[PDB]
Amino acid sequence: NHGHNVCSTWGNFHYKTFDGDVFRFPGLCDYNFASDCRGSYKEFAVHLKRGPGQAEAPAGVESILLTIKDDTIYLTRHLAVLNGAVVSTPHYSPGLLIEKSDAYTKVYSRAGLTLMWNREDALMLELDTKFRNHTCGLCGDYNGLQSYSEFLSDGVLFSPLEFGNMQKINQPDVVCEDPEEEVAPASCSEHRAECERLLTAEAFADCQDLVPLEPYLRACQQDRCRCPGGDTCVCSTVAEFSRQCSHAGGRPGNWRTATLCPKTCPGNLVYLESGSPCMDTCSHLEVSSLCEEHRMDGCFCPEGTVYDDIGDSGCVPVSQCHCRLHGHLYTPGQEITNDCEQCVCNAGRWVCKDLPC
Ligand SMILES: *[C@@H]1O[C@H](CO)[C@@H](O)[C@H](O)[C@H]1NC(C)=O
Ligand SMILES: [Cu+2]
Repeated sequence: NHGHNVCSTWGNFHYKTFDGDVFRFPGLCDYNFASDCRGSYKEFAVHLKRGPGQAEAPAGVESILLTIKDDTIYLTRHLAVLNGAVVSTPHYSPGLLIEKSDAYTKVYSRAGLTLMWNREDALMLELDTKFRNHTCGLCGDYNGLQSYSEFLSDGVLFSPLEFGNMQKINQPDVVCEDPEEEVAPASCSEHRAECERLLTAEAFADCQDLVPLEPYLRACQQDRCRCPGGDTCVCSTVAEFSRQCSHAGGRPGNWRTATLCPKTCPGNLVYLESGSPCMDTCSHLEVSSLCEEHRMDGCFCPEGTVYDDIGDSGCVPVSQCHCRLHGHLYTPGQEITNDCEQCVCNAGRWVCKDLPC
């Protein structure tokens, strides 16, 4: 019942600004995704390295670089690096939480910023309202007005290709070329039946009045003709419609089937288009007020088990949780000594009785 202000990218190079513009930009270089370029003190910058990837399939993301106040976060498909130091997840530090699920790597900042990446095509940034009118990059100016509704002095308009190219971050001594102006961009108009059939299904009943349907249709027509092999692209776009509903306070239903884009989780994890934002985990770090936010898609543990974010052994009973200290894993039962307390790993927590010093 309470939404967020999100900019996102997914699938075959689709982008969505804070203000709701959806465009395609197929650049393969490093870009300014979103920045506090108007702050008197710059509070954040998010850079998106696309890298090379496979055509006629959703586009890859090589890495993400986050700067927030005095902290630097570098994310890849396998790495999480904090101020140059490789870190284990979950990682908690002052007003910054990095955590890794099977569905998403997520970054949470007390500076007014949350970031979620599925470690493939789909990336998404929620910002606090205090950053209205403050932002640069592919995500727009966050000012409450759309491309179609606007133009600048001297009749300056930016096509999606040159707006994207303007955000390129050049690396000394590395060559990376913009994409070439696309020859005859055919506006695939003959698949609208199937696409609208999909974004109107009973599963998006709640979403029809929360998320504007027209931008996602045209992106869905684009998918059906630029990605003619299979359904990989057009299901990124239906997933994104689902995601936009959830981030706007709504509850999409389960729209996937055995033939209509199956999605399964490892082990005994359950895929839900909309589950709790807060599950118990072996680390027990998910206790902040983020538990009061809207529901989201992902992989969830069956009742009676907790997600083992410490020893990566799936959904376990809490009594079988690993503990962690100074980079080392511990089994339930093992005991450790610091000073005047000896601590035992119990149910994923370090329970400590005091001793004489
Ligand atoms: C942001 O900018 C728009 C257009 O310039 C303006 O209408 C709006 O009041 C601004 N928001 C603020 C100052 O919070
Ligand atoms: Cu949200």
